[PDB]
This record gives sequence, C-alpha cells and structure tokens, in this order.
Amino acid sequence: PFTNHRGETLLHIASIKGDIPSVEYLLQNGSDPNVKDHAGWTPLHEACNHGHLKVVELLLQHKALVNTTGYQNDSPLHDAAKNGHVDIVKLLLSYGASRNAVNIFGLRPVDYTDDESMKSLLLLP
Repeated sequence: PFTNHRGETLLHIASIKGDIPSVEYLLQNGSDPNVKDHAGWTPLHEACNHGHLKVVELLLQHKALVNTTGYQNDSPLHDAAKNGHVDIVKLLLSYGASRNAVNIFGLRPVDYTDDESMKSLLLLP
C-alpha cells in the first residue's frame, strides 16, 4: 500500500532497476506482484520494458499475471517486444502470454518490431 506520488511500490522500483536481491527478497516476503502504479504499470510491465530477464522470471514464479493490461492497455509482451528483448518474449510466451493481444490502439506486440528473430516468435511459420 506504501507508494510514492506515482503509485510505485518498492517492488516497482526494484523491477525498473533490475535489482534482483531486492525483487527476490520482497517476493520471498510476500509482496503481491499484481499491483499497478498510477499510470497502470505492474512490476512485470517494468521488468519486461527494461529487459530484466531474471526479474521477469521471479515475478512469474511468484504468480504475476502474464497477460495483465497496463498503461495504454499494453501487455507485458508488448513491452518486451517493443524493446527488442527476445529472451523475455520467449519466457512470457512459455507462461501463456497472449501472442496477439491488443492495446488501446488495436495494435499487437508484433506491430512494434521489424526484427526478424522477434517476428519469428510472434508470427506463425
């Protein structure tokens, strides 16, 4: 419940930073990873956007909802796809991330990449 003026918890902040010891300890001690700041971001959205694979994985192990819509209704998959984080796209998908989820613009994660390696995970062969 303790947040800064932007509604960010310590978990959000550690997830932005990719601070594994912090994320790990908070989650180990019962911090609910299903929590939004004022804008709509979950700690998972933040880790995916900033490329923090291990943090993403910890959040998922601790029951962070893989498909939650955040700011502009972006999924965690949007954030990872957007920012060219192929490893995180694979992980998210392995947890059941919705490949063709749409944000408020009606756009999919694939709509945010020209990368071949990224497109191959998000499209069918």
